[PDB]
This record gives sequence, C-alpha cells and structure tokens, in this order.
Amino acid sequence: NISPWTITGFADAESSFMLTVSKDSKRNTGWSVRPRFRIGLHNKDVTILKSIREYLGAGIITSDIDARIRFESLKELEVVINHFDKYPLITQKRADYLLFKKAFYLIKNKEHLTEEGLNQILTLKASLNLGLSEELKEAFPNTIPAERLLVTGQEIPDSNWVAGFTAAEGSFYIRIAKNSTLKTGYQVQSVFQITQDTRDIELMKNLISYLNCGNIRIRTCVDLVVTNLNDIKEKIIPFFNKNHIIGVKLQDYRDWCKVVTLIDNKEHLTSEGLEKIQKIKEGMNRGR
DNA sequence: GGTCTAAACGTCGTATAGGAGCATTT
DNA sequence: CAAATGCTCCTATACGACGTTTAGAC
Ligand SMILES: [Ca+2]
Ligand SMILES: [Ca+2]
Ligand SMILES: [Ca+2]
Repeated sequence: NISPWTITGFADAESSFMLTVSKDSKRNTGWSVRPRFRIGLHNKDVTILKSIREYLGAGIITSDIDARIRFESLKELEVVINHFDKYPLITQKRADYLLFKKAFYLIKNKEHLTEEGLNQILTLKASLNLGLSEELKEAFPNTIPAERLLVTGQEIPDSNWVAGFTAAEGSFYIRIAKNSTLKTGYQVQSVFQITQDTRDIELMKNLISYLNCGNIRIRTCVDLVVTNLNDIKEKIIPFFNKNHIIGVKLQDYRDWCKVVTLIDNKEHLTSEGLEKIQKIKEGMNRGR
C-alpha cells in the first residue's frame, strides 16, 4: 500500500483542480458549472494511478495518448476533499485547492444554480489556475477575482511527501562534460535535481534544509541541485532508499544509484569505465 | 602546472498543464 | 425535462534532461 503523504506530495507536484464553466441554454443563469480533480502521467507510469485508486477507494482511470485518474462526481470529489484536508498541500497549489474547495461546496448545496452563486463561483475560477477565458470575460465583466491565501510558512510535513514530490518532478541524471583538463577527456558527475518556478522558493529552500544538502539556484524557474558526491552517497541516496521513488523513475534511480557507486570507486577515470558509464547513461531517462 | 570536484552556466523538445465540450446516465 | 457526470479531444509552454565553462582545492 502507498503512503498517503506520497500521494499528497505527488499531487502537490503534478495534479490540477479545475472548474469548467460552459454556456448552457437549459439553465436559468445560462451557464453550466462543474468541478474536476485530475492526475496525468505518461502511459508507462499507469501503475501509480492504480496505486492511488486503491488507497483512496475512488477514482476513474483511463489510458489513451496519456494515463489519467479523474474525479468528477460529487461523491468521488468528496473522497478527494477528505484526503487533502487530512494531508494538506504545500506548493502554491494549496491556494488553488482552497479556491476549489469553496467552489466545490457552493456546487454541493446547489447554489451554483443561482445568479448569485454562479457569480461567486466565477470569482474563484478567475484566480484559479489560468483565470477566466476570453469567452468568460465577455460574458461576465466587472468580476473581481477572489483573494488567494498565500501559503508561505509551510514546512516539509513528512519524508514520504518528498518521495512523492520527486517521483513526479525530481530528476536523477548523469552529467558528462567533454573537458580536456581531465585524463579521460570527460568530467563525470552524478546530479540530483528538483525544479520549481520561483513562486515557491520557501519550499525549495526548506527542502535543502530537510535533506540538509544541495543548492538553490535562480534561472524564470529555480533549481535545487545536488552534485556533491558525498552528499549524494551519504545523504540523498539513503533518503530515497527508505522513502521510495515510485514509477519508472525508480528504475532510472537504480541506474543512477549504480553509476554513483562506480564513480565512488574512481572507475570513471578510465576510458573503459567512461565507456561503461555512457552505456548506462544512454539507457536512462529519455534514453529508454 | 595538472587533475580533479563543485558548481555556475547554457539550451531545446515534449510530457504534461490546463483546458473545452459532446454524449450518456441519473 | 434538467442536472449531473461520463467520456474525449485539443494546444502550447514550463519544465526535465542534456551539454559547456569556471572557481578553486590539492
Ligand atoms: Ca508542477
Ligand atoms: Ca511537470
Ligand atoms: Ca512527471
């Protein structure tokens, strides 16, 4: 069974909360309103969603050009709302979540079928994700987009969160630099990385402190980068060994785990070993 | 002076990010 | 009938993941 805080972290990374507003002749207000929750992965990682359906005991899984689990009915969203209230988000999407939750409840009490609720719902949608479409701007001018609680004091709540966050957005790659000042002609480095747009740096900086290694860098997106070999061998790799990466990425990680060992044993300073690494690297990540 | 590590710097293609909307069930 | 929700297709840009250069220890 998958840890709940993993799901929370994973969704903190790659989930989205949506409100569709559709023009509809058959309604008094002229518009249809519906809530959605969705997680989308490449087809190859479909097992993750199966793991989430199984934990929560809800959710509809599909696979086409990509794989998704979706929550659209009131009862299914009720499960979703139950979970994230127990296991709160920590990226800027917790703001999104709060808008949705308000919007969700107006819809449950059917008040969206009123001109008042419809207008209130749109103030939430205006500040949720990409805001109002042009078509919605034309239909509802002078809508004042609702207040977003900026969450900025939030700490990393659990290690399994981090397993979840990176499994979705973390990166384990091998860096190879053609560099003649080295005997083999190439510098070899193992790299652990997490990326975020600059809106959630306080979480990024805290995550350095949580894993107690790595540096923050701005360039806009901000990267958390760990290149230190004894931080990678003694700090980063034990964490994700107790707190498991899930999905295909776990397999890249294994390969990454493999190349860090050989580099630890200085086998990268030989041509044969340098050949060995490129074989491995060429077989990781996008190279599968 | 040479070799190396850490990390600063550079960069493009696509896996999503977010969305819209018709068809079916309740 | 209408309100809910099942079901599917769309578009483009923020990432991931790949590569070079530099600061500086030894
Ligand atoms: Ca994200
Ligand atoms: Ca992403
Ligand atoms: Ca991902």
